[PDB]
Amino acid sequence: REDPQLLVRVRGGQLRGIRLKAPGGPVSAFLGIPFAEPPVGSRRFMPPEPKRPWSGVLDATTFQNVCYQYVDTLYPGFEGTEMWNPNRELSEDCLYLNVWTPYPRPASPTPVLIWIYGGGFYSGAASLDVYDGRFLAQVEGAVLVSMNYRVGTFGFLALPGSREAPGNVGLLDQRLALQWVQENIAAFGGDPMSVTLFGESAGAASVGMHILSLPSRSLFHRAVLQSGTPNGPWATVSAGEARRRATLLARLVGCPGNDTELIACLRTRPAQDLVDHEWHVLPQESIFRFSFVPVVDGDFLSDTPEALINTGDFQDLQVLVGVVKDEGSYFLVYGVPGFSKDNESLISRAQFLAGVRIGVPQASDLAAEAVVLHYTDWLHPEDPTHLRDAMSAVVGDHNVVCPVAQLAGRLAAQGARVYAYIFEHRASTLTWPLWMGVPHGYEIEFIFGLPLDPSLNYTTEERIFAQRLMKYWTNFARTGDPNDPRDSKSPQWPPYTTAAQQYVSLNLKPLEVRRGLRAQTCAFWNRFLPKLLSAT
Amino acid sequence: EGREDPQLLVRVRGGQLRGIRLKAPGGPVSAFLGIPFAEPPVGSRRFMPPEPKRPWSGVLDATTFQNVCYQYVDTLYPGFEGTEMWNPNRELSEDCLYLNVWTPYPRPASPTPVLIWIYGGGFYSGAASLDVYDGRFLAQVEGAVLVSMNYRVGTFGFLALPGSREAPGNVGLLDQRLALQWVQENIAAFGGDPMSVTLFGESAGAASVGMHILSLPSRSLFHRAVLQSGTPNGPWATVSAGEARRRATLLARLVGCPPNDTELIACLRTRPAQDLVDHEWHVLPQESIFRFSFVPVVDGDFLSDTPEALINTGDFQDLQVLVGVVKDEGSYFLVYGVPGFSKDNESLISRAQFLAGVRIGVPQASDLAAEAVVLHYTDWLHPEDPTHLRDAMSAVVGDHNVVCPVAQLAGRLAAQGARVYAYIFEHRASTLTWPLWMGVPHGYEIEFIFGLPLDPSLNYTTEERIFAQRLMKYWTNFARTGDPNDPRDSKSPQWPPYTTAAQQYVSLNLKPLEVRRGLRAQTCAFWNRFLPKLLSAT
Ligand SMILES: *[C@@H]1O[C@H](CO[C@@H]2O[C@@H](C)[C@@H](O)[C@@H](O)[C@@H]2O)[C@@H](O[C@@H]2O[C@H](CO)[C@@H](O)[C@H](O)[C@H]2NC(C)=O)[C@H](O)[C@H]1NC(C)=O
Ligand SMILES: [N-]=[N+]=NCCNc1c2c(nc3ccccc13)CCCC2
Ligand SMILES: [N-]=[N+]=NCCNc1c2c(nc3ccccc13)CCCC2
Ligand SMILES: *[C@@H]1O[C@H](CO)[C@@H](O)[C@H](O)[C@H]1NC(C)=O
Ligand SMILES: *[C@@H]1O[C@H](CO)[C@@H](O)[C@H](O)[C@H]1NC(C)=O
Ligand SMILES: *[C@@H]1O[C@H](CO)[C@@H](O)[C@H](O)[C@H]1NC(C)=O
Ligand SMILES: [Cl-]
Repeated sequence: REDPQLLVRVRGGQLRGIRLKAPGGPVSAFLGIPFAEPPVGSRRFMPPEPKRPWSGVLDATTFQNVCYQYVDTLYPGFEGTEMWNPNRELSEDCLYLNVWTPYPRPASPTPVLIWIYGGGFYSGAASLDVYDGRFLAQVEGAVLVSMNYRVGTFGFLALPGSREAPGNVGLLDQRLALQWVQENIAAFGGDPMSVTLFGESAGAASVGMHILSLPSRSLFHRAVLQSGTPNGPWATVSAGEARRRATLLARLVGCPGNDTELIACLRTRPAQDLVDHEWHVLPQESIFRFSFVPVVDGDFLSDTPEALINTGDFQDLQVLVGVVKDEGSYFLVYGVPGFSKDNESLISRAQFLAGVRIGVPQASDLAAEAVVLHYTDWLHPEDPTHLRDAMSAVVGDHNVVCPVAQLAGRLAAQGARVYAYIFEHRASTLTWPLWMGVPHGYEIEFIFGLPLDPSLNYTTEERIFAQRLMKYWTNFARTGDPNDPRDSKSPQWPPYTTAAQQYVSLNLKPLEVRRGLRAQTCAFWNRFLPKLLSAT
Repeated sequence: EGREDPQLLVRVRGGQLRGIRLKAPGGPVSAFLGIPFAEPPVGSRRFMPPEPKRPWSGVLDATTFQNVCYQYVDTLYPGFEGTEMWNPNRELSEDCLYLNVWTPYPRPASPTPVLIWIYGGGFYSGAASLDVYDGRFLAQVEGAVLVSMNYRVGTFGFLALPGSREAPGNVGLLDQRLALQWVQENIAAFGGDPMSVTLFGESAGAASVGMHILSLPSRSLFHRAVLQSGTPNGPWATVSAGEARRRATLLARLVGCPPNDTELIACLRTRPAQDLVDHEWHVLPQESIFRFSFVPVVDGDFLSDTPEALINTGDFQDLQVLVGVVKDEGSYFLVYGVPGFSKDNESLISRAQFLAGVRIGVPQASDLAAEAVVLHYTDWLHPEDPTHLRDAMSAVVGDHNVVCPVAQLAGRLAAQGARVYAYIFEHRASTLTWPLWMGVPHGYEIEFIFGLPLDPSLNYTTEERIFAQRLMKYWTNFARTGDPNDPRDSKSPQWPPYTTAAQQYVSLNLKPLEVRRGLRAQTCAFWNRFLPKLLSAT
């Protein structure tokens, strides 16, 4: 006897989901729904094609394969790195999506939240424990969707102008999943007329690229960009740079000269051979730089995100944007000498100068000197704790905080309704050292509501805090406003404007309104540093 | 002699002098005013180094101030005390090389530490005869022997054709040096100790003090130094030989002296003094503020290298220095040449007026350097706020010309063995006639250090009188011991030495001493470390 709540018919055919247990009650989950033809063989590097219809009842009770990617080996056995590693088998046959809905299915159309994971466009999976949509579905009545999209060479290797490897195919995988939601989410009780995209890091940069790409704009109504932006120094490469990186990668794997022959030879290569050389194509020694990322193709991205955010009309848009307290701290242990998760990472002045060259790899000698002079505390210029913290701030400000301030400002000046935040709470369970503070991605578990599971050992304060964040995010998805039409005791979260520059602190204390998101420092990155590059 | 006050008759190397008994609030003082220390630098002697005054016959009357060195007079605000207190108060003349001595009455029984005052006025103005430089309070209250000299200013003191014999440059600094040599030889006759000489000066006077620290022949003439709101390093105190040559050549063309250095200088010597003064402001390379036409030149003689190079390589182990700044160094300079600024209104300016002001205030800045300044000083939370823009403009001028050259000097001196004490003076005189927005302008600490509030007729508050006494004590304890702290008063907060490690300085105001750290540390790293690199590369 089948559960009729677990039986759904979508355009491709019948699906069978699973009844999952959330702390407050059951939820319906439809996991591993195919949204595209497997992008394998001749389809490697090609745009996704819609999944052909299937016969019978497709089993949607388990997560599907993770898109082929590099697996972190930096610290084996360690939860801090391993919680981000694939938790299902790696395969190029990975274009599946997941749906969580209340149990029983909503009676009236419910706002939809679509999650786009991060992982520097080279990693990630919609199946990670921290992206579990059951708490939002059960507590807030949300319809949550998450898709896998191609990463690394598979999703972003490009030979711009070619038909066989046009670039941005991982973003086209995301778009195809958004199209799938428009066409099929009503069958799950979701409202296709109320779709909110939310993502973190490369997922937030992806959300921003859907805001900037006109064919995606009819597929969603609101957006959340957590610790990532389409503008900035890592999220995109020029066509010339993508071409150089693809050509070098092909040379490294013995390929093959026309694009057709090069791409055909790359298609014969085992997936692990491409992954084995993907990190060898970066132009300089660097951190917070990824080999295969979205390309300014003149197609998905008609111009650079910088040009599109300056000239765009965003009147019809509501956006929630923010950062964590220590955006850059993870990136330091990965490639800056003197940094380690196993010690306090107290560094010398020489190590700070060398770190700035790795952290700002495009910087000339004069630009790197300007960074060092701005971030040095001239009262304590040799203090190792100050230097360690300044190094973390350089990386986080350059890559995330100042591109976010730039984006928030441009969106607000061009008609968008913008809400901004800083997330400052460090999870009690965090296994990374205290010096790393709140690293990138450690807000996600709170927004998804993992502290609501009593077996995960978060504090009572953390459980109450997670409930407050779930409410801000779902109130934003429902209304374009994170404010509750009920709690007059907590201060209101004001929209971010170019005039007042208001943002809120998200921590265990009630919301606090602050003005100017690193205003002086971000004028250095956003206004001065470009001028120092343009004239040199 | 016979019927005169026997306490006022003194002999010096050049001959006999008769001084005057002056009244200070607490009692009498001896003053020997208008003592000639050089041959009048007139006629063929114009632009030439000073020659020592030849001996005179009879008793020279030293009872009144002598002539002020020929200079530009500010007539912008008729009757305004704010400008007029700095204007000449005696006849303008090229015959101006005289000095003044104040001592206790009767003269000290044992050798007393000497304080030598060098006035400021951008190397184009000033006089040792101004009321704010009155040595009688320090002589009476502290028992000090105070000396002040007139030195040539403008073209007369600083016009140079480097390499020429007739106009070698720095002759105004040589006038100061000749007065220091005069003190070494003659001050014992007044009860002064030639083995305990402290130089103190403000603004161009402080820059002059710094140049005596950096010029070896002056080093044997003093033991300690006070630099108030001025330094030898920085953007206004010196010019290169090439720049001095360009300015002198242009001035000569402007007065009808055309093209050989001998002929040019000989023609400049035939010109009336007022003709040179009338054209001296026309030779500046750009529209600017805090820039003076005729200043010390890096000649390879008085200054063997640039002050920047000499402060970086110098050994200052044997030296004790007191250095500091006022709260609003740049505010006066804005009313003089920045559009939108006035002493008669609040001077609330627009962003456009701030950018134009930065070009005038940092005249050497390229487009990129000027934008770095604007971006650093803008409050990005209120980028168009007129009060912040007005205050940022004042801070740009003050930091670039005084605060950051002072921090640079204090750091180099301390790292190279000197004992340094640093301060910020934050008290605005209750009597001040400049508007409140101008805060504490440059030079408005001088009247407190000289002890003018001790005179009940000047209308300072009781707190100001107590504050002046405290400052007079810091300055004279520094002159006596190389330490401004009183050893028999450990109850009062101590003034710690400035070091590269702790960067400690004190606030001088009506409240007891407060110790602060980092003299505008972040902002001065911008001016002292970044901006030179922005010039050196682009
Ligand atoms: C403050 O005054 C200045 C100077 O103006 C003069 O002095 C005034 C007190 C009054 O007597 C005026 O009639 C005088 O002209 C003003 O600065 C000028 O502003 C204009 C327009 O912005 C500009 O084109 C000029 O170059 C400026 N001139 C100078 C000498 O600065 C200023 O506008 C006044 N500010 C305020 C807030 O009223
Ligand atoms: N860039 N890349 N990062 C991959 C490393 N894995 C991590 C991810 C995130 N946060 C991390 C924090 C610490 C360590 C690894 C992390 C957030 C987005 C998902 C990927
Ligand atoms: N530079 N120059 N300034 C000449 C104008 N006179 C003034 C002086 C000083 N302070 C002033 C403050 C306000 C107005 C004129 C001033 C201190 C040094 C002596 C000269
Ligand atoms: C921290 O650990 C790394 C490990 O390679 C080491 O290089 C660094 O010197 C250590 N720092 C301290 C302060 O011990
Ligand atoms: C929670 O703590 C208990 C020990 O009290 C431990 O057995 C359990 O595994 C912890 N849970 C997690 C998710 O770490
Ligand atoms: C001092 O105050 C009196 C009024 O009590 C006034 O007439 C005089 O002009 C003032 N003098 C000074 C120097 O301010
Ligand atoms: Cl780069």
